[PDB]
Amino acid sequence: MHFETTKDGFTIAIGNRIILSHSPDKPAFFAGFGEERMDMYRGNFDIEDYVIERTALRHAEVSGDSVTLSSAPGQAPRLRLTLDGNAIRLTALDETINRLWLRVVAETDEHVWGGGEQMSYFDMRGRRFPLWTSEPGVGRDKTTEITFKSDVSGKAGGDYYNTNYPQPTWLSSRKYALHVETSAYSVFDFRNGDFHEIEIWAVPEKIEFFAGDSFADIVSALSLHFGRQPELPDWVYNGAIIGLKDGVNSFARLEKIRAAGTKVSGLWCEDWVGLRQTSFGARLFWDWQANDTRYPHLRQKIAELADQGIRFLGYVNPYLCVDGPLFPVAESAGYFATDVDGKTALVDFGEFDCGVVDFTNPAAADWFAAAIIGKNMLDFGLSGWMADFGEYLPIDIKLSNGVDAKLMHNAWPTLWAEVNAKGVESRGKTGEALFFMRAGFTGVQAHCPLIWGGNQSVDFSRHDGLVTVICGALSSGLMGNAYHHSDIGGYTSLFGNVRTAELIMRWTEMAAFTPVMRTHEGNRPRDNLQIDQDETVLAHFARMTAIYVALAPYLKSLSAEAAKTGLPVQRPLFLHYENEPQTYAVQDCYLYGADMLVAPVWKAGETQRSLYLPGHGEWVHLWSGKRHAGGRDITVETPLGEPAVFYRADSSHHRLFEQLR
Amino acid sequence: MHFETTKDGFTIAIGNRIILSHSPDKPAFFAGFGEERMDMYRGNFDIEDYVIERTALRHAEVSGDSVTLSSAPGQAPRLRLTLDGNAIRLTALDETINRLWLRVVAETDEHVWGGGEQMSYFDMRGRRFPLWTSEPGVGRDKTTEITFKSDVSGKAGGDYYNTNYPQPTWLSSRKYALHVETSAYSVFDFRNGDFHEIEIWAVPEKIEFFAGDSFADIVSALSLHFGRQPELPDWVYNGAIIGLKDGVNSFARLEKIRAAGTKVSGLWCEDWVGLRQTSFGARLFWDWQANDTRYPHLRQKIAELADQGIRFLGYVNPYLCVDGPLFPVAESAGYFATDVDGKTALVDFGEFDCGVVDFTNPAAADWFAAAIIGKNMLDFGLSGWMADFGEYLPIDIKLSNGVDAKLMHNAWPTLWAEVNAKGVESRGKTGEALFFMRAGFTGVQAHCPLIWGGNQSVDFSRHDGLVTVICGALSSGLMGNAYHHSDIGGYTSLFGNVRTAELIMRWTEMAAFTPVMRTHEGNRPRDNLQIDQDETVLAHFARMTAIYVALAPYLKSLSAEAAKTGLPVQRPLFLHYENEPQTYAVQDCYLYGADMLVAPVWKAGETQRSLYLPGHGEWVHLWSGKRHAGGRDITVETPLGEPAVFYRADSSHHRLFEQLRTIGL
Ligand SMILES: O=S(=O)(O)C[C@H]1O[C@H](OC[C@H](O)CO)[C@H](O)[C@@H](O)[C@@H]1O
Ligand SMILES: O=S(=O)(O)C[C@H]1O[C@H](OC[C@H](O)CO)[C@H](O)[C@@H](O)[C@@H]1O
Repeated sequence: MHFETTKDGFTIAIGNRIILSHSPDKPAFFAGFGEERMDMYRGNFDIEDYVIERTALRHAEVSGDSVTLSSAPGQAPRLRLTLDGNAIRLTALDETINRLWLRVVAETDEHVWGGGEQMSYFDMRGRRFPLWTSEPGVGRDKTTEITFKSDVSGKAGGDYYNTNYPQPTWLSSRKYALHVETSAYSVFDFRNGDFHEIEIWAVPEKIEFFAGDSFADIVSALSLHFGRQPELPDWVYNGAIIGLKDGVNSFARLEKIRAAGTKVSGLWCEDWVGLRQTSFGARLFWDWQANDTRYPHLRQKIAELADQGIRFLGYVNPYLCVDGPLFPVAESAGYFATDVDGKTALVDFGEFDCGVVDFTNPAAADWFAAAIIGKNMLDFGLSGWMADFGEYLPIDIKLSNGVDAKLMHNAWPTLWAEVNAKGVESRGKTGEALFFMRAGFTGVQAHCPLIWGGNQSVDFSRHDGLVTVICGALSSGLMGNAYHHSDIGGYTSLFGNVRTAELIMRWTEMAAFTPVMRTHEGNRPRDNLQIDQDETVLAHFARMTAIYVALAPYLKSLSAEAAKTGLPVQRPLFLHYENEPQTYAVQDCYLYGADMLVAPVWKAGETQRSLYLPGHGEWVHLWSGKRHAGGRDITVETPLGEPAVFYRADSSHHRLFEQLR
Repeated sequence: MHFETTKDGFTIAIGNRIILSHSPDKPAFFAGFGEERMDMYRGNFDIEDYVIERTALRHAEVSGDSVTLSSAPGQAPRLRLTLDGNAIRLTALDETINRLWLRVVAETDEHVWGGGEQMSYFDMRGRRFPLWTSEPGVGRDKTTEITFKSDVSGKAGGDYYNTNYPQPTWLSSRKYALHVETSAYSVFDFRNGDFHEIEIWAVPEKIEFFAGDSFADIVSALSLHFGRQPELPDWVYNGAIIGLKDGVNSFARLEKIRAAGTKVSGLWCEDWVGLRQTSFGARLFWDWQANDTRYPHLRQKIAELADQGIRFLGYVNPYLCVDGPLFPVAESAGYFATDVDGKTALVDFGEFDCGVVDFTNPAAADWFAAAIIGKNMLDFGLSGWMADFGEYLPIDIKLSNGVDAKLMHNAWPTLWAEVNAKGVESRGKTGEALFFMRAGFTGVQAHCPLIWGGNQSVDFSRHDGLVTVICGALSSGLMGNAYHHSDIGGYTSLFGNVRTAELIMRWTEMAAFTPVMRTHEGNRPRDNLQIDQDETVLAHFARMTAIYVALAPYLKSLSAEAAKTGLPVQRPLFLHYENEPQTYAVQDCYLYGADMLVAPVWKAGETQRSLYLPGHGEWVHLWSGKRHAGGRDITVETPLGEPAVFYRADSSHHRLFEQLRTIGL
């Protein structure tokens, strides 16, 4: 990075690219003080700042590699910048600053991607994105009835920026990435043509920069910095993970699914710990051991399924319910986050109370890894699980390490990911055991082998349906999470919103061209269509699993590529077509590796799909063999069973693709 | 008021009452800079500030009655304070400031009222109130389906703080009032226990203070400062103003209403200019002269009704539609507000586009007063009218006086009020012509003789129904508007929300204990029940008009009191019961003068009403004659016809009140 003087002040650049521009009249930094409200209701945050001071740091004193910044000439310095390689280090000289604003130079036509896993907008330009892990919202669009009803009944509607996995990292179309090293609340403000504004409710230790001649190279460098995932385990390629939460009846339903020719890698029973009925629906009993009442011979059933080549997966989250036998064990060992009066802090998760296992206490972290992940899950015979939640830390609780909950809230998913990874490592099962997370922050990449898109509504809505999965895959992919998947058919059934046959089949069509096909009965299983309950849906499902298994050699090559280069399995078109401006904001299509293009149908009643075909080569339609020229919009027939999928005519895997026809 | 120095800085007090407290660690003033967005859609504003600087003025140099304020010691001074009498004068020393924050000292249990005409919250403590005249919203509550559908279809839902009539004036339970002399956007922030914060998108010329031993005396002093209204004209006391927009059929409907025994002071036909029927509702043709197609005999019908003791009222607003014959007259004379390129600025009202008559051009203001108010209305025989709108000035339009639309937006209702008042004065009809306004700002009090509560939903909802009228009366009353009323049965019918018989009758019951009973067919007349269309509603309406006419001598005494002392007809209980803390936040009951207490039923299906009865005396239930002791909660039967109304047993008007029981029976 190059410091350079100008007429009125200075610039900081990486290569040809000016990043920071300071002058008294156009300052780069503003500093001040706020009093926030962050009220939590069931993982939804009502956040409002009261800004008491915001003051431009107009005056810069340069002393070599250090810049000292003050409000005005003669006034006491408030902030120090140090250029240290690819990083701007920041030191608060005024202890009272808890609000910092930083402007980075922007061009009018610049795109910015990342922000963690964004569900609504892939290109974030033109909008503001707070970065605070939470419930992402049901509906997530104030103009829909579902969002309105979620807001009225539970403050649960959310909005376009809410995510289980925020990250204060962006990739710019100017070919640099920026990372802020903080766990504090922060906002990316992309509303202004001439600058991006970062708000941080802290002075971060540093801001780190990555540059390169291609987007691919910057993503490689980001994945190396956050850490890469192991290759997918070989057993995943055997077919779909069937999600059932029907107790002993799960096994009879698995048999019916297999009898239709379905390729099955795994049975995933999140109710392995038993059910809890609430007004939300069929929830789980949060006590992390096999429930002999619900699954009386589970250890034997796991060994029986293993002899048929089918793994078994469960469910765990980092909270313990008050009415479970593990709660008093953990409370006696002092493993819970505490309230102001030193008592176990109880959080309302929705008509039941749970303690938060305090992962800042190393003994609590070690216990959860060894006793629950190790003994109760891996030694019991689980090959994997949903590793759920991580986003419910309220800011009014006290943690063993003495760090404010305001700073630990965003750190929680990364701590939770590490507990899972340590338990896996302790059994030598890294790269074989498959846990998947919906929550995240900086560093989850190093610990979690597979992200899932959390809870979608059971619909085709713009802001909470099928299409939001693709946005989540593309964003989280640029942040160095190579492997993304979703619940086939979505999760959230509320206010009479229920699945259709068409929704399940369209969702299956996308999932077959992702790393993992997994189903989910959802929050209200008996109110919603399941893959086994309609002959047409089941036959469609079986066929798509056969297509997934036939594509295994191609997916295995993409997983190898992800381990060697960091590039995600689901790629935005601009990553391989930099000179084509039409590819830069596309968020409902992805490149499945370099060689396939996928354009999922995300609306009810569509028989056709229009998409931009990139490049100067030919693309082959997977189902017909018909060739199409790159560099134009095209329309193809997409009846049920035949998603808009194309491969490069020059693909080394052409013989494999020709077979899936 | 006096400066007093302390260890670290200074205080400003009126008597025993600290108002401003400054120290470097706890400053009173913050200054900076913002870039606002204020996008208008049919009078609804989407407002968002981008605050670029907010900087505490930590350093004060005190020099007699004057203080100079800077960010820090040694830095260039930014603001000057001078105490001149009851006022703090402010001078910007830095030309770049367009944002000023001022903290005034508060106690944890302090109440604050005013803010103009507030429709949701009378006691504003605990919440923030932006002060920008607009459409007040349909539903005005983000948890209702009406608000949701209004937001989705037209960004039209609004919220608790939206009002046709904001005013940067408050009365404190600490017995002072504060007035900010500005027309800029401002916010009253009452969210903090220890201070009130005022935000202003300008440096105001001054902040004025009023202090007294009683709330009544502070209201008197505020009314003297803004200006008082004439007494109600004698003809109002003859009964209800019947609102009809049914053309020639209006007269046959008036006859059926009169045949039921209804006491009628006036026929109000807003469609006197013609009905613009759309798929969306029954709007008016915005060209301000009698329409010979709609009312072919209007001049003769006015003289016929006058011989029967019935006045005629119309409708006017300060905009002209492009397809009307007055538009070209005004365009040719240069009487319209202009866009950036100097062309006539057209504003979208929904189904039609209109020009804004530029009242900052004196010739345009004089033309409107002489040609429209004078010739087309008063000389045509109108005794009064709805003087509508005033809140739709967009901030991207250019005005003849060269003042930014950002400062003229809030001033518009007061300029519009003045045009109406000048036209009335030009015919010597001040105190006789009755025009009524929904929009307002500082000074509307001096010009407008009667406020109306604007458009309510046709419902009992908390944030847009019958109960919001009472909140509007109490707030606007403390601001020196002595006379308030509402459309009987509300206005806004959208999304299948339609009137019930019960809604009309409950609304009528309240209106009979207000200065003016007036009906309105609303935006969708044929979808909604009207007072003449149900035998039970009509009979109930006739009886309440007889009650109103019998109460005239009492209302006349309250109007005399309003002209002499400034006190509003509809008073908050705390104004006459200062030592009773239960009276301070009550906003669904009012004192109708000192001697009557009114507790309207504002919910469907209620047969009973509970209220706090104040004082150490006895109250008489109007309908039964049964006495009730002051100083406790009471529950009375409130069947249709018998609102919870009480009078003081010791009232000099007891003989009049005793008589209402028998009209009643
Ligand atoms: O019902 S439980 O809580 O026991 C289990 C579920 O927990 C998460 O969803 C819960 C919602 O976030 C509630 O607001 C997962 O996303 C889902 O797959 C899983 O079934
Ligand atoms: O239909 S018109 O617009 O020509 C006349 C009406 O104008 C106002 O209401 C209009 C709303 O504010 C629209 O948003 C008055 O309040 C109402 O009484 C009157 O009937």
